[PDB]
Amino acid sequence: ELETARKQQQSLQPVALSWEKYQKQERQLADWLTLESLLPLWFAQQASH
Repeated sequence: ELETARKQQQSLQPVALSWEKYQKQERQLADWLTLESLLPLWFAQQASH
């Protein structure tokens, strides 16, 4: 029983790491999508100046 518990823990370890990696990529993509949406205003202000 203990060995099966440890085996299950070991098997589930990579899932958490990959989930964290996916969250990292998702939030990075969200930030860069926000930049894509905000791009016109920055250049508009610079052009105005």
